[PDB]
Formats: sequence, C-alpha cells, structure tokens
Amino acid sequence: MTSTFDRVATIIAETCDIPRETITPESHAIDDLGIDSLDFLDIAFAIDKAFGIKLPLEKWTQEVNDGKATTEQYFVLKNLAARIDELVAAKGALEHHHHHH
Repeated sequence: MTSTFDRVATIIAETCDIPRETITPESHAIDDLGIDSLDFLDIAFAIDKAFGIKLPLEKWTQEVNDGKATTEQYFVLKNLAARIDELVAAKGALEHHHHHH
C-alpha cells in the first residue's frame, strides 16, 4: 500500500541523497538523518510539487523558532508524513460527501 510516507521517503532519498535503506518512519530529519534547514527547503518544496499541496514551511520553521512547536512534529519522517497526509486530506476535503473512489 503506497502511503503518504512511501512518497516522503522517496522525496528525501532523491533530494538529500540519503539511501532508502537508511530511511525509517521513526527517524528524525535533523536529529537522526542530519538534514539542515537549507536541505529541508528542497524537501518541503519537492513535497509541495509532488503531492500537489501548499506546504507552508515558512510556518513550520516559525513554530519551532518561536517555541510553539518542536522539530519532532515537523521533521520525524512519520510526523512529517502525518502533517502532509493532513494537507492531501485538506484538498480531498473538497469532495462532496460521495464515499466512493
């Protein structure tokens, strides 16, 4: 089953040159993978275009910098993929109550 995480893992793989083998759900971008803000610009931009959603990294970065949130919520790959799953559900929310593919 191709989930939101399957795509995010591929993004970070081809962006940061980090092999898929060393990528895991509970891995943190900054803490574990060693991803810098400048590299994560490219990650969030590739996700923005790939999923076809507006990822506001300007907000997510600000949440951490202003102490309103932690890096865990927006950089751990499963948490990141949960926030992206939120945004793809948001554009899917435009669906008119017809529960069928």
